[PDB]
Amino acid sequence: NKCDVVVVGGGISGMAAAKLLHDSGLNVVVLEARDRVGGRTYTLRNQKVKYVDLGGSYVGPTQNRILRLAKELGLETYKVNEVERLIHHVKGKSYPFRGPFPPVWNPITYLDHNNFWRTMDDMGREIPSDAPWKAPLAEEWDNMTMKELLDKLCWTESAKQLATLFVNLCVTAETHEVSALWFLWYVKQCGGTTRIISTTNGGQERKFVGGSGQVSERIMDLLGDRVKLERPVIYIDQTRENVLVETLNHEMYEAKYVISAIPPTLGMKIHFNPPLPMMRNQMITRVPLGSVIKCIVYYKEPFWRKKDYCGTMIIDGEEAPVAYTLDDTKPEGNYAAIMGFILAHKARKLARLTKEERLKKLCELYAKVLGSLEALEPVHYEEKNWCEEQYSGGCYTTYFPPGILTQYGRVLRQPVDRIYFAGTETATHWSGYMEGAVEAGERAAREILHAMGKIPEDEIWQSEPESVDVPAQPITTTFLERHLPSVPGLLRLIGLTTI
Amino acid sequence: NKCDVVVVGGGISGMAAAKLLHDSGLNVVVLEARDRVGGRTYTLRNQKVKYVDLGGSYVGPTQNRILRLAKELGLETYKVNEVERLIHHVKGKSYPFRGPFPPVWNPITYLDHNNFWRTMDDMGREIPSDAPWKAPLAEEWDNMTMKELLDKLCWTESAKQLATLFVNLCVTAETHEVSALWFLWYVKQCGGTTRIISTTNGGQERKFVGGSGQVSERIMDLLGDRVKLERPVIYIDQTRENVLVETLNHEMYEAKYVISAIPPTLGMKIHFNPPLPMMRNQMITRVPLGSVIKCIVYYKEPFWRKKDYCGTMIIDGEEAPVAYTLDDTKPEGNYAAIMGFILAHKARKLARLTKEERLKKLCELYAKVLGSLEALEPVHYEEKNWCEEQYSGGCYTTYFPPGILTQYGRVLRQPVDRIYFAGTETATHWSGYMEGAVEAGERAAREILHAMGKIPEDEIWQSEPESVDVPAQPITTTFLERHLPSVPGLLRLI
Ligand SMILES: *[C]C1=C([C])[C]=C2C(=[C]1)N([C][C]([O])[C]([O])[C]([O])[C]OP([O])(=O)OP([O])(=O)O[C][C]1O[C](N3[C]=NC4=C3N=[C]N=C4[N])[C]([O])[C]1[O])C1=NC(=O)[N]C(=O)C1=N2[C]/[C]=[C]/N1[C][C][C](/[C]=[C]/C2=[C][C]=C(C(F)(F)F)[C]=[C]2)[C][C]1
Ligand SMILES: *[C]C1=C([C])[C]=C2C(=[C]1)N([C][C]([O])[C]([O])[C]([O])[C]OP([O])(=O)OP([O])(=O)O[C][C]1O[C](N3[C]=NC4=C3N=[C]N=C4[N])[C]([O])[C]1[O])C1=NC(=O)[N]C(=O)C1=N2[C]/[C]=[C]/N1[C][C][C](/[C]=[C]/C2=[C][C]=C(C(F)(F)F)[C]=[C]2)[C][C]1
Repeated sequence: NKCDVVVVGGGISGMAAAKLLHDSGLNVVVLEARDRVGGRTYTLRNQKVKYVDLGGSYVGPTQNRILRLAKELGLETYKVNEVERLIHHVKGKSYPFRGPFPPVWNPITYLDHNNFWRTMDDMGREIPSDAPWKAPLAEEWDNMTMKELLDKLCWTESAKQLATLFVNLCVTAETHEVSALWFLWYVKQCGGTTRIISTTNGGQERKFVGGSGQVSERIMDLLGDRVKLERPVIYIDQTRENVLVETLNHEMYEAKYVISAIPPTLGMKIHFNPPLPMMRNQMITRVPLGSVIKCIVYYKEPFWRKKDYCGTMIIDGEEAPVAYTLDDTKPEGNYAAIMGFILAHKARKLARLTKEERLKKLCELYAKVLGSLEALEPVHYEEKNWCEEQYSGGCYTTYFPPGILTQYGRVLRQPVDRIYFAGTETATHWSGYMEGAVEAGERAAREILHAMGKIPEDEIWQSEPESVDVPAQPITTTFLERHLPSVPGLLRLIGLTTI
Repeated sequence: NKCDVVVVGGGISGMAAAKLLHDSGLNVVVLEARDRVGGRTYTLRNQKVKYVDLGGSYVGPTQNRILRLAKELGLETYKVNEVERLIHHVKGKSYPFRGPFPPVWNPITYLDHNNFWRTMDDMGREIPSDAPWKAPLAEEWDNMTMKELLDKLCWTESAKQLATLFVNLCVTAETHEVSALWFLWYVKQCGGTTRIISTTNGGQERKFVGGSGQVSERIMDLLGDRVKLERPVIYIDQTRENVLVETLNHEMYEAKYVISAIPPTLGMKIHFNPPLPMMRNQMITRVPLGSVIKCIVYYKEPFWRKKDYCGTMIIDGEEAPVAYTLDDTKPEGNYAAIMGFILAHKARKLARLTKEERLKKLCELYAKVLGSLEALEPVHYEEKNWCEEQYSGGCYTTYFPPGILTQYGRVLRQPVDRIYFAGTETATHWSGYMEGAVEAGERAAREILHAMGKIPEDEIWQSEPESVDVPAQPITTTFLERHLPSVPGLLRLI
């Protein structure tokens, strides 16, 4: 079975790579482990839900590559409901609000909160998107956990608790599990704190009509029989003139080049000849994925809207199974639903329960948070625990524990002879997202076009025109946000005055 | 290819498991990925060295299982040279000493050092060897790195730098990479700080005559054609009556049970049907091995002994490629040599050099520390970088980053249907060592004997009589060591 390029993995990244190469007139094969394409995207269809995303779902302004690819495939977006009030639930009580950040009134707490978000972005600006290990304090920042950074930075428990939730929710891991440098990089390369946490004008603004799984499905339709399902790759041999790729089901593929479009650690499932170089050999043992269960509770009507709640709940407490929800009602206003994430250690703990037991705990939580008995009357439930997936390893993405990004980060997308590396983890803008998957797949594909002498080197990395359908409002700060003192800043001001 | 038990991996753990099952009358097969047995042990033979251990080498008192297995296979030990003085090289000067711990003279630094070692053992006494996640403060300790703990505990740079060397040397990882709970467990389950760092009466007392690779080689000799070399396992299927195990070279093996005797993370190289349970699926992505280059420089004579130095060097600071050495001279006094470890980030950095460039750096360091121009005239050099091994992942062993041991530790030896788990990482005494490899292999084998109805549950875990050849002496402390205050302790008194 001979071709120009074998693509290992049929997620968005591998499918985007294969489509680009196909369009450029090369012969490509996609080898996919599962009986389906889409990977960490999966759209379930049945009569009770019509369609529902159980994996990656949201897209927003500045994610121009996924929007362009989706639009070319004939897909459309709609806006996630944020008409009514958001809810912050903390210490057993709900506080409705507007705007992206839960507000605080206590003046000291206000300064601490303001300084926390500001400092995340300040540190971010020191970190190159394409080379985080080149930050001036890369080593110092990489040698501490996010827990350690929050302990230093947050002078109030209020700010520390919200910051903790921010980390758990954005990277499906505990603050003590992840590198501070890596987390700060991750946020900055999404455009900063406001962009990453926002619905309106941020990452959660929109979803695809009919589900995100259609992106991979529609590319498979374009590629025809070039996509091979239930072909897990077990062996890559680069000792001869052409690369040999072998699958579990006893097939051999021969190619000039290979794109690895799988999560970095899942490279461990492949035996390499010759052995990988030392730094990659070790890197792929050091980069786990996070832990999450995505849960959707269906209701007769979006009853929360009648109480002037949009369906967004930011829920702080150890007893709460879910820390974040969004309205998942269809744009037509039917199949009323609340989507919630069970995160990090809670995914581990609550996976021990039955599906029926998890549904009951979510409804009881939502009833309390929304002050609504109607939340106790679900009509349907769907969920997906991504921790159990052999060919994902977790969700949403790969996290770096302390010390790893500075020692091993440079080899993430370094070619190994005729193997090139795609997958969202290798992106420099919205790495961890569907957007980053498209950036990495197309970049890897063009690395091979360059190696073949079909394009000049300056065309490997390509800028993306802004979407005309999803324009990006700039991120702005106020004078007060920029110049109000931190808590230690204020204490320094007090000590000075009184002298 | 039908048998009773397939053992995946022909390291010491897999070989110990296979031998026990074979001796009890079961039909075993060992599937080994490499063209050799031994795994993280490897003995090279050539005329220049006679033999040299390039992997695991040292054994000592309280490691009774590896000593008993080796004795049964016809091996003998000899004592690592510790007759003359040890050296601590501090801020560019050598300070000779005797006894296991580098001493200190400044009274404040003395209290801080004393408190650091004492506190490691105090904390270890609250950590169960067989269940570190059941420590009273398991979450608190697991959620900190060793770097954070040392930052709290060490009031002097002196103590912090020696404690950092201790971590780097013992677990081939940086203090910021590893869980405090995991590291404290690791030390405790080797018998404490004195036992783990000591040559005389500790882990480094002895080596095997002819090399540690003989343990795995001589078990392979017993088992004959039951050991299959260059058979990397790619696929395990437990859907049917018997377990099916497939190798990369297209062979299929059928058995009633399987022993996985490979480092935990290397489970990722196997495709499982049905999929592994969630907790193991994620665990095996969270447990890396450390980074080390083991380096042996040969000389015409053990010239250091003439200056009343034994060859042990403890070398502080960033600039030194090697933080620790031992005399590697043969018991007969010939093939004179110094063994050194290049640790953690330095293994990563110095791997970019040539073999000749590393030799030069080592020789110049040793000349400075030993105070002898003779160190600049090596006659031979051997090294091994364990970071490059596909079927090890690193050395010496698996380390646990912050948060992982409490969340996933319970799954390490939990059977998955008819797969049982061996490997040194699953031991409860000298886990990470050749001793733990034997303990785990034999325990996993006896779990299968019990599942088969051949032994009672109370015989799965078996005690080991003390070696007559390598008896252990008690670890002792002084009244002052036990009762002198810490630095903050002394400050509260003031
Ligand atoms: C899973 C998931 C989930 C659940 C979710 C999500 C996700 C996920 N995400 C991500 C995505 O999905 C990703 O990135 C992608 O998809 C990726 O792609 P790629 O790279 O392509 O990869 P994959 O898919 O994996 O593919 C691969 C493939 O391959 C294969 N294999 C393997 N192995 C093998 C193979 N083959 C062959 N052979 C071999 N050996 C497989 O099978 C596959 O197929 C996402 N994304 C996006 O975009 N979106 C979304 O949505 C998502 N998701 C999520 C998210 C979430 N979040 C967001 C953010 C938010 C926040 C908010 C806030 C915060 C804070 C606050 C305060 F309060 F504090 F302020 C507020 C708010 C949250 C949520
Ligand atoms: C590598 C190494 C080195 C370099 C070294 C060492 C070691 C290592 N070690 C460890 C040992 O070796 C181990 O543990 C063992 O060996 C293990 O075993 P096992 O478990 O059995 O495992 P392995 O071997 O890995 O095997 C496995 C097998 O499998 C196979 N595979 C895979 N995959 C697969 C397979 N097959 C089939 N299929 C598939 N898929 C493979 O291939 C294999 O074969 C050790 N150990 C002992 O015991 N000893 C020794 O010596 C050792 N080594 C080291 C050591 C070091 N050290 C010690 C300690 C000391 C310290 C001292 C001090 C401190 C401190 C101080 C102050 F100053 F601070 F005070 C002083 C002093 C040093 C170091």
